[PDB]
Amino acid sequence: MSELTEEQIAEFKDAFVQFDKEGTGKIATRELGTLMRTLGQNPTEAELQDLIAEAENNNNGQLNFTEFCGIMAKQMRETDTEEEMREAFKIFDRDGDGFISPAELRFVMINLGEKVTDEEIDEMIREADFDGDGMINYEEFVWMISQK
Ligand SMILES: [Ca+2]
Ligand SMILES: [Ca+2]
Repeated sequence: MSELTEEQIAEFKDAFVQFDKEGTGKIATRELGTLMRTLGQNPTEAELQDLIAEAENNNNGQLNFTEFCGIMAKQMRETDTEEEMREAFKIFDRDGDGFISPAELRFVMINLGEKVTDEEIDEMIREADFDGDGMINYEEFVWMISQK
């Protein structure tokens, strides 16, 4: 609840209880990675053991919803931001040439679940297509989603 909305808050909140349900809102750090994953951020084996032994050095071994909520919050940046971004851009491209052509953009955004019309497609492309290419570049695409 550092600076979240409420929906996400209700999320790890619901995940937290469903893991405890014993009259003590404190889950074992050894099972912390599970929640952060169920949330959106996937922790690495290494970072897990460090924060785990960490709590065991004072918090006995289990963590409270406060410290956790504080953690999921700080985890909203360990994704290297652009790293996860480039990952998605690649998904639409399909090839990985650095630019998503109409066929690549529509085919992926439509196959996932968004039934977009060609007209809307030409709109997004043209707006970000600064290089004036028949394709969107990571820079152009990322820009578009950074507002729209
Ligand atoms: Ca491509
Ligand atoms: Ca372009």
